[PDB]
Amino acid sequence: AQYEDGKQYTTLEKPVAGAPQVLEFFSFFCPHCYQFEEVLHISDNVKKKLPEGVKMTKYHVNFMGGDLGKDLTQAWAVAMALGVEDKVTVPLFEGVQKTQTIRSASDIRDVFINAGIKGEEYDAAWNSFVVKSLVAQQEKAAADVQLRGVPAMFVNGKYQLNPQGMDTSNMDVFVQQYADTVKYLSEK
Repeated sequence: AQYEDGKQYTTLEKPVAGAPQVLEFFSFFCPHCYQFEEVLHISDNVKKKLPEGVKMTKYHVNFMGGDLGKDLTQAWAVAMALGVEDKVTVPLFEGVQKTQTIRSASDIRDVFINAGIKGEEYDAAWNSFVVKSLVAQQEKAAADVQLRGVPAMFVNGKYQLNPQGMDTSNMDVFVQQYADTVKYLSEK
C-alpha cells in the first residue's frame, strides 16, 4: 500500500491499552528534538491535521542528560500543570542547546521567571504532589513502550512513527508527510 507497516510506521508487538491518542516524547537535550520542535514544528503541524476530538500529549524523558535531564522532566511537569508549555519550550531548548546557559535546577527556574511565572507559583508547583503525579505519568508512558530514543511519536498505543523512511530534502514536504501519516494512523 501507500502506508506500509514496517515502512512509515511500525506496529507495537505489545499494544499499550489506555494510551493517549497521539503521544510524543522528547528531551530538551535531544538535538533532533530541537530540530523537530524549533525548525520543523512537528507538534504544531500534526495538530493542525488531526481529526476533531483527537488530543495531543507531549512528555519529556529521563534517559538523556543525567541529573539535569531528570530536573527537566520535573520542570516539564510544572509546565503542564501551569499550562505554560508554549511559553517555556523555546527558551528551555535554546537554554540547553543554543546558549548552553541551563546548568542547574535554578537556571531552569530562571527561564520560567523570565517567562512571567511568579517565583512563588513556580516553587509551589515544583514541590506539589500534582506535579509528582505528572512526573509519574511521564515515566510510566515511556516505560509502557520500552522507550530508548527520542524524538518518538505513538498513535493509540499501537503504532510508532518511522520518519527514517522519508525524504528530507524539503523540510515542508517532510513535515506534511509526517502529519498526514499521523492522521492516517489516527483513522486506522
